[PDB]
Amino acid sequence: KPTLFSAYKMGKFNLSHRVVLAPLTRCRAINAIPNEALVEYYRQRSTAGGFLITEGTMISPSSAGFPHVPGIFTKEQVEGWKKVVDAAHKEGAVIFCQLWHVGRASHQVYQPGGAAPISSTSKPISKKWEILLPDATYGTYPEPRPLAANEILEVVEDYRVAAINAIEAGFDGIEIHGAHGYLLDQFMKDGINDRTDEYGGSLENRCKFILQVVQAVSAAIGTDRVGIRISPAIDHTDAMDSDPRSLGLAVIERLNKLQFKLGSRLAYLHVTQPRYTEEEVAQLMKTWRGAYVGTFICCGGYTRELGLQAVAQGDADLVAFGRYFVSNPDLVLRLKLNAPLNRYDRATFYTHDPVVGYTDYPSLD
Ligand SMILES: NC(=O)C1=CN([C@@H]2O[C@H](COP(=O)(O)OP(=O)(O)OC[C@H]3O[C@@H](n4cnc5c(N)ncnc54)[C@H](OP(=O)(O)O)[C@@H]3O)[C@@H](O)[C@H]2O)CCC1
Ligand SMILES: Cc1cc2nc3c(=O)[nH]c(=O)nc-3n(C[C@H](O)[C@H](O)[C@H](O)COP(=O)(O)O)c2cc1C
Repeated sequence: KPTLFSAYKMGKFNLSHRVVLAPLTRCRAINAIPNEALVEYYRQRSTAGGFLITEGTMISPSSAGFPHVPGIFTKEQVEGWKKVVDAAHKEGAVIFCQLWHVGRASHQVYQPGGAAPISSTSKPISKKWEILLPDATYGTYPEPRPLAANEILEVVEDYRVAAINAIEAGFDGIEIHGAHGYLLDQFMKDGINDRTDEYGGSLENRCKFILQVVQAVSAAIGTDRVGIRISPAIDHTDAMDSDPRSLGLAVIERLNKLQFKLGSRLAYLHVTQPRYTEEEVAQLMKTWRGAYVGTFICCGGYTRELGLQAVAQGDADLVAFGRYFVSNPDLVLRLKLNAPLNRYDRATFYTHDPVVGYTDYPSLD
């Protein structure tokens, strides 16, 4: 009988419990190289048969939209990741690298040559949102440059290469970051995508880019090593869709069709709970899970009780935790014990110290 703490076969991989480390950007990978701080951070959070998803990891120089986030497009970066992955595996973890391109959610200071960030559109994120800059001030999101069709294929290739590099580093698989208003979401969401070509308009056209990515990374490393993350019901950085239910089902129908065509299942579908800044929200997530053929990871506001309930009721197979994992390196143990959870200090979510607010939250002895 499925519970939050029971084993699960995630296709190729065996898990011993259903508690997942959600992907969390933390900005400790100085100059984009995974380092000793990241090794300790993921090692602290590793459990035997526990699934870990890394922080968003750059697939290219133009991918950058936060300071000191890791990449996986150079040999130096891959060598850094090897040390992280080896340590996690020594603890018996299964670990996926999240492949991340921010699209228009960037700034000239992050872009090679100070070029404009790339996107589906020329429309910037509106001024009511600001971007954290490398000098600890907040700046304005600039006007992005809309990709030409040939250029989109180049980014698909960047994803493909990043997936190969992740496997070279020893990762068990990768997660495609298709959520939270970043590049792939800038194509999916009709509040952003104003294109009139083959990548704009219909749900078919809007889902084209992310499906090309899923197809490319699956070709590179296998369907069973690929997860995909989406967030159809949000408004973060103006990433709204007029019909989140249908958008989510459109992605899911295409994932299902691809699985049927290729003859195998993706590792999982990962969806974050609707959020704009409640029971319809609950039902939406159940509708999406019900439609997807395969493993479903839920995330967003889950607690010990909500997580137990999600797995017991069949609403999800795995439950991811973000903010609680920041402050509770041994979150799985704490959940198993119903121990109090350490409060997290949001002030150090995105600072760059390898210890302070990163690896110095205590575990239980
Ligand atoms: N994909 C990526 O690379 C990352 C996407 N992330 C997502 O972007 C959005 C904005 O992130 P943020 O860190 O700038 O702000 P946020 O997490 O939304 O928190 C802002 C305020 O909302 C509050 N809030 C009340 N409900 C909640 C709730 N369900 N969840 C996240 N906060 C909440 C939250 O309370 P806490 O400090 O977490 O207790 C805080 O007061 C979030 O949806 C986040 O999940 C952040 C950065 C990079
Ligand atoms: C500091 C911080 C960094 C995050 N980084 C990522 C990220 O790199 N990729 C991603 O898909 N989501 C990211 N998220 C969203 C989280 O994965 C997660 O969905 C969110 O924290 C909600 O789950 P929770 O209620 O358990 O915190 C981040 C969230 C926070 C607070």
